[PDB]
Amino acid sequence: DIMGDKTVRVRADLHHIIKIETAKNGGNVKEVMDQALEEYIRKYLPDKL
Amino acid sequence: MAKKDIMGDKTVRVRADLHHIIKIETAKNGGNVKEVMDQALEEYIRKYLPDKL
Amino acid sequence: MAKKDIMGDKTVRVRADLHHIIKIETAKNGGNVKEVMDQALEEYIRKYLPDKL
Amino acid sequence: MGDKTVRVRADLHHIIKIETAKNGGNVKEVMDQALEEYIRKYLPDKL
DNA sequence: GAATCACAAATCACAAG
DNA sequence: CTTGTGATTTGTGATTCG
DNA sequence: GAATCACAAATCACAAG
DNA sequence: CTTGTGATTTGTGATTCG
Repeated sequence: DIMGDKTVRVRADLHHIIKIETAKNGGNVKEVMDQALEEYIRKYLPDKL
Repeated sequence: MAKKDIMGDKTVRVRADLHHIIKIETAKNGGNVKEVMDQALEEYIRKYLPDKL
Repeated sequence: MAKKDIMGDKTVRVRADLHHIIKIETAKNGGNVKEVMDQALEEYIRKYLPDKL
Repeated sequence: MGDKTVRVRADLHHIIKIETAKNGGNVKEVMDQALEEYIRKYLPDKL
């Protein structure tokens, strides 16, 4: 379903890795950040989703 | 950790609802949003893209 | 009002447990901590020091 | 559990300074009391 | 639509007593 | 110490860019 | 959420038939 | 003049870029 977004900070070096890889092999940074976040929450906060 | 001590930030826009969950968890049990982002993304790279670290 | 309009802010200390309650509440529901502290404080002044506002 | 800091409007902060200086007290004291009475008033459940 | 900015909130850590 | 506050970091609506 | 690609389908144009 | 082919031009879903 549709869902709004919220700006957050991430460490520059980690952002770059994702930037280079997504430009190299398709995708965008946001997609990845979302997935990383979800997976972190599934891991540490499984109750919450 | 000289490199890391002067490491700065990029911004990124995540799903609000995923952000809300973190906003409340860190409020309750400490830390903050950026910390969660950093760990979340470090662990993801470590998981799927270890060569890059 | 002139003084509110023009001046900035000033750091202040508070009980951690009371602060925490507001941090959780604002995380869950809308708003931010400062917002609440400024109301708290204004209401304190309008009650115990009415002649100063 | 200790202290946390917060940045309040400087005009309201001034008022408190003047008062705590003139009569007894300190800024933290007022804060603590300001906030405590606010919670009681508006968020009584949270104790 | 993602990506980035710019100014506010929030916290840090030294200063003052 | 405890309290006070300027410096610095973190948060996010606003803006950019195509 | 517009700019710029890419490609095809009109539009052109000259000449042959 | 009428009409087929190839040649610029035009309008467009698709895609790039933030």
